[PDB]
Amino acid sequence: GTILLDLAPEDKEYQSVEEEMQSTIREHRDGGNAGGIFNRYNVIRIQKVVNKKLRERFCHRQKEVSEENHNHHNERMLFHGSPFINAIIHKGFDERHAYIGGMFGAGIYFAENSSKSNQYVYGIGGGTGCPTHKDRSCYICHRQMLFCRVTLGKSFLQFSTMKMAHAPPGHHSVIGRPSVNGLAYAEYVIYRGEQAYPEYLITYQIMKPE
Ligand SMILES: Cc1ccc2n1CC(c1ccc(C(C)(C)O)cc1)=NC2=O
Ligand SMILES: [Zn+2]
Repeated sequence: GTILLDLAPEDKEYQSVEEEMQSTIREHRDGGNAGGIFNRYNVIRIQKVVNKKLRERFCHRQKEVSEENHNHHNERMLFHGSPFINAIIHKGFDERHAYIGGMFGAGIYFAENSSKSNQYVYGIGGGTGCPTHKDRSCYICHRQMLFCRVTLGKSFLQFSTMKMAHAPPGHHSVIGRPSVNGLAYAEYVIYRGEQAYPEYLITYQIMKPE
């Protein structure tokens, strides 16, 4: 099944993942309600997720999308937060567990800003926060998020809600782009689980500003 490989803090691969996570934190329009209030994370550990069957399914679909899209699979490294990340690292991404209430319908959603995915680590809108203290801004409990390879192929660009069950005809993903009277941060949506691989598992705490 799945094996987790510990990355060393002195390794450039660990450093690259932490820097993308830290540098993409943003202030969210909800006043921190969903993910808490913070300007930096304390990274506890970063692990590489290794799984032969999951990697084969992801690579097979990536070759298929590349062939359909002028040899451009358009893979992007994106964050994903979910209360079910344990099932994702062992069984892979699955469109059968889509975010039904998402702005683009029943897809699997990713963000280029780590703090946007942090709003979903404890559920939609942050749920009831950490299991132990029921605090969406808990500074004690260790959180987990994924930094994923996501095959986008030909993306359908949108600025506002457009609910759908599957990708638009001729396309492989939907991108919600930021705009003045619209989204603050981008969101990326796929409708097939084999279009994402949970490359890195990050364990962290949000830090209290001071
Ligand atoms: C809209 C958006 C941008 C970035 C993310 N999202 C949603 C989201 C997510 C994950 C899981 C779920 C359930 C259905 C609870 O599994 C719901 C939502 N995770 C994210 O990383
Ligand atoms: Zn807690």
